[PDB]
Amino acid sequence: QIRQNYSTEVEAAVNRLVNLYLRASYTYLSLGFYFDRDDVALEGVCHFFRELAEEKREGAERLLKMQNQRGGRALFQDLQKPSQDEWGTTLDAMKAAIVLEKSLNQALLDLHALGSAQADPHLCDFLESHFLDEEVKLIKKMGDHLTNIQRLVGSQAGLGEYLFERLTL
Amino acid sequence: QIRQNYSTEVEAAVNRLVNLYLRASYTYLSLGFYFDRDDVALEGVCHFFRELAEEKREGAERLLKMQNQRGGRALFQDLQKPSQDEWGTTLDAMKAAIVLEKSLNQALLDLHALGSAQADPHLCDFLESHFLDEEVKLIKKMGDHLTNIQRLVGSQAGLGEYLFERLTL
Amino acid sequence: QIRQNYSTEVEAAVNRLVNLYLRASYTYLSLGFYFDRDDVALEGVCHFFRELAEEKREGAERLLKMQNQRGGRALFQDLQKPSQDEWGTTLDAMKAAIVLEKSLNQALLDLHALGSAQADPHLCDFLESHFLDEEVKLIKKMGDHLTNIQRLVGSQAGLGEYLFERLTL
Amino acid sequence: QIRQNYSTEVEAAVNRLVNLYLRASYTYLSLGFYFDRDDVALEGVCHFFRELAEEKREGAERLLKMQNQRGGRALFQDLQKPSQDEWGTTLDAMKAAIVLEKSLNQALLDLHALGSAQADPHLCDFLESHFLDEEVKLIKKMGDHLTNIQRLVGSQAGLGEYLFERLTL
Ligand SMILES: [Fe+3]
Ligand SMILES: [Fe+3]
Ligand SMILES: [Fe+3]
Ligand SMILES: [Fe+3]
Ligand SMILES: [Fe+3]
Ligand SMILES: [Fe+3]
Ligand SMILES: [Fe+3]
Ligand SMILES: [Fe+3]
Ligand SMILES: [Fe+3]
Ligand SMILES: [Fe+3]
Ligand SMILES: [Fe+3]
Ligand SMILES: [Fe+3]
Ligand SMILES: [Fe+3]
Ligand SMILES: [Fe+3]
Ligand SMILES: [Fe+3]
Ligand SMILES: [Fe+3]
Ligand SMILES: [Fe+3]
Ligand SMILES: [Fe+3]
Ligand SMILES: [Fe+3]
Ligand SMILES: [Fe+3]
Ligand SMILES: [Fe+3]
Ligand SMILES: [Fe+3]
Ligand SMILES: [Fe+3]
Ligand SMILES: [Fe+3]
Ligand SMILES: [Fe+3]
Ligand SMILES: [Fe+3]
Ligand SMILES: [Fe+3]
Ligand SMILES: [Fe+3]
Ligand SMILES: [Fe+3]
Ligand SMILES: [Fe+3]
Ligand SMILES: [Fe+3]
Ligand SMILES: [Fe+3]
Ligand SMILES: [Fe+3]
Ligand SMILES: [Fe+3]
Ligand SMILES: [Fe+3]
Ligand SMILES: [Fe+3]
Ligand SMILES: [Fe+3]
Ligand SMILES: [Fe+3]
Ligand SMILES: [Fe+3]
Ligand SMILES: [Fe+3]
Ligand SMILES: [Fe+3]
Ligand SMILES: [Fe+3]
Ligand SMILES: [Fe+3]
Ligand SMILES: [Fe+3]
Ligand SMILES: [Fe+3]
Ligand SMILES: [Fe+3]
Ligand SMILES: [Fe+3]
Ligand SMILES: [Fe+3]
Ligand SMILES: [Fe+3]
Ligand SMILES: [Fe+3]
Ligand SMILES: [Fe+3]
Ligand SMILES: [Fe+3]
Ligand SMILES: [Fe+3]
Ligand SMILES: [Fe+3]
Ligand SMILES: [Fe+3]
Ligand SMILES: [Fe+3]
Ligand SMILES: [Fe+3]
Ligand SMILES: [O]
Ligand SMILES: [O]
Ligand SMILES: [O]
Ligand SMILES: [O]
Ligand SMILES: [O]
Ligand SMILES: [O]
Ligand SMILES: [O]
Ligand SMILES: [O]
Ligand SMILES: [O]
Ligand SMILES: [O]
Ligand SMILES: [O]
Ligand SMILES: [O]
Ligand SMILES: [O]
Ligand SMILES: [O]
Ligand SMILES: [O]
Ligand SMILES: [O]
Repeated sequence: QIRQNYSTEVEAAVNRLVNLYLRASYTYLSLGFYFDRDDVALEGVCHFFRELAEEKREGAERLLKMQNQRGGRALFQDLQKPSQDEWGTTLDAMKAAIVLEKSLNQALLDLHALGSAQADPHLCDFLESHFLDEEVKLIKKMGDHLTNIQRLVGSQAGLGEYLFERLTL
Repeated sequence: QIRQNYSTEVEAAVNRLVNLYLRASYTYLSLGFYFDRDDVALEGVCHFFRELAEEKREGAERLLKMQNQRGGRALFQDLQKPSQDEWGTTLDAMKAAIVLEKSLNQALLDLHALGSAQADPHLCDFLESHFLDEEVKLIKKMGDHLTNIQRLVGSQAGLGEYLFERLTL
Repeated sequence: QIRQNYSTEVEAAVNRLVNLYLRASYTYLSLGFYFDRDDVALEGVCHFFRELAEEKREGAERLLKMQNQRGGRALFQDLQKPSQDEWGTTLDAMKAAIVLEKSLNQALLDLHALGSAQADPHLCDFLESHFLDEEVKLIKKMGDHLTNIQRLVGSQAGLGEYLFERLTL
Repeated sequence: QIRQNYSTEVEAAVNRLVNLYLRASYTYLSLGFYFDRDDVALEGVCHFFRELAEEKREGAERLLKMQNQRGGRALFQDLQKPSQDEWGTTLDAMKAAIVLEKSLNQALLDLHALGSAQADPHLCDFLESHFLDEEVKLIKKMGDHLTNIQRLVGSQAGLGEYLFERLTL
């Protein structure tokens, strides 16, 4: 058929990466609606996490498209529900979001390493152009938010959270 | 004449609901001008309650229009003055506004229940399309405001009230 | 808080309905990418199921928004993977899609019935306006497709599938 | 001069790759004019292969430009005539086109592997951005066409070929 220089190991890892992205998307949808509760009511934080949900979903779809293009076979698994039902403060949420992005990034780097080992340049390029740079920029942005949240919730935690949501997000 | 499947019980309840809406409107006009006093001076809160006064007045007029369309007879009663002359802080005001909206909502649901009992689908539809959804959205919005006010007036009550009026309203 | 006339039974059912919609969306994403395989290659069928994936996701998000507005608490569960990994012919796929939509519709009607029992008109209206009509139109459309597929794959199954994808989808 | 980190092995391989691309272009020009014969008369297939002829020629010219930029020396060889004078059916032609693209892709991957061995990142990047992704997409597209042709020429080969040329190409 069309399949060429595309190892079963890469195929399998691509499928696992699809699962991680759809799970991240699901986590971010839960984060977003949490911040939209009447007893939380931080619209800007809700909007930030809903954007991220969409981004992660796009990520998965690009992976799935790439899987088809290489002649791999997509295989879907159960999507585990997010690790929490309530996400605490903006501070807690942004910490959990960075932890999540780091673990996506690590999976991207593992796939890239596998790609190199197998001499699969097309895999490596595709991750490079579409995933690795974006993750880096996103993680930088989240780190910056985290610094600003922390500096604001020194004293006057409630005031700090409100001001962050209003003037940054 | 035109009157068809429109019970005297519904007619009476519609008239009482008109009275509740005009009273709410009157309450909100008093809330608005309170916040416009030189010793209160929270323009954004004044503007929020003046919008609500207009909305409640529209509500009443739609009810009165519906009463005519069904061939009921409008009957006006005295409008009781608002329960307070001074409304305290933004926090106090938003609490009183939610209490008021809840009691409008309860009257809307009672009318709907009566409408069902009497097999009056047109009444039920009219409340559905024009009143029940709006009340839900409005009460959600007021709950959100209340959360933000409370989080801001933890410490530094005056600063918190100012920031809310400036950055939310 | 804001919660008013919103029973724990309705809250629970809304959460289950969110799960069904996200599962449908996941099924449709798997259907779409299946038809985009190089050994299936029916772009119009891929595009039809990818539209449906997006629609089901929107459905879930509206439900989640409604849950917040009523003061319910969203709770996420694990999303079960689609019931199949390969979906056979366009005929097989459209049959499975109708079965799925019927089961969403049945859940919508069950929720509506619960809504009535609990005298929760806002729930009933929300399902009415946003879900019940769309499901009906969608199921009609899928039935129509099914008739056309069947009439085409009488003899010359491959020719019939190609012509359907090209001239209908 | 300008030449830096550009091995004679890479230079030689680039020259061979130019020859393969110009040969592919020549093959596609022969495929195109075949389908434009009065006794074949499949304009859409002619147009598809004439586009590919132009694409392969562009490919060669980019390679030759890159050779100059690195300070390599272009060397031209004889271009072998296409392996066939007549190309059979659309099915036969699309099979031969996929075989050809696979062999271009393999040469691109070999050059990339050489590029890595020699620590020549600029070579690797240039193939990545300009060649490897396009080949993958093209081979996917040709596989898809092949599936559709095959499904159509089950029974009624002539009808199937006509419909493919009219509704796909
Ligand atoms: Fe909102
Ligand atoms: Fe808003
Ligand atoms: Fe908004
Ligand atoms: Fe967006
Ligand atoms: Fe968006
Ligand atoms: Fe957006
Ligand atoms: Fe987008
Ligand atoms: Fe986006
Ligand atoms: Fe995006
Ligand atoms: Fe992006
Ligand atoms: Fe993007
Ligand atoms: Fe499979
Ligand atoms: Fe919880
Ligand atoms: Fe590379
Ligand atoms: Fe003023
Ligand atoms: Fe002013
Ligand atoms: Fe002004
Ligand atoms: Fe206005
Ligand atoms: Fe106005
Ligand atoms: Fe105005
Ligand atoms: Fe108005
Ligand atoms: Fe208005
Ligand atoms: Fe209005
Ligand atoms: Fe309105
Ligand atoms: Fe209006
Ligand atoms: Fe007084
Ligand atoms: Fe006074
Ligand atoms: Fe009804
Ligand atoms: Fe496509
Ligand atoms: Fe296409
Ligand atoms: Fe397309
Ligand atoms: Fe769409
Ligand atoms: Fe879309
Ligand atoms: Fe679209
Ligand atoms: Fe949409
Ligand atoms: Fe859509
Ligand atoms: Fe939509
Ligand atoms: Fe829709
Ligand atoms: Fe819509
Ligand atoms: Fe909860
Ligand atoms: Fe399978
Ligand atoms: Fe109803
Ligand atoms: Fe011509
Ligand atoms: Fe012509
Ligand atoms: Fe022409
Ligand atoms: Fe061209
Ligand atoms: Fe041209
Ligand atoms: Fe052209
Ligand atoms: Fe061109
Ligand atoms: Fe071109
Ligand atoms: Fe081109
Ligand atoms: Fe190109
Ligand atoms: Fe180009
Ligand atoms: Fe010959
Ligand atoms: Fe000849
Ligand atoms: Fe590289
Ligand atoms: Fe690279
Ligand atoms: O909002
Ligand atoms: O968005
Ligand atoms: O993106
Ligand atoms: O996006
Ligand atoms: O003002
Ligand atoms: O207004
Ligand atoms: O309104
Ligand atoms: O209004
Ligand atoms: O496509
Ligand atoms: O779409
Ligand atoms: O929709
Ligand atoms: O949509
Ligand atoms: O032509
Ligand atoms: O062209
Ligand atoms: O190109
Ligand atoms: O081109």
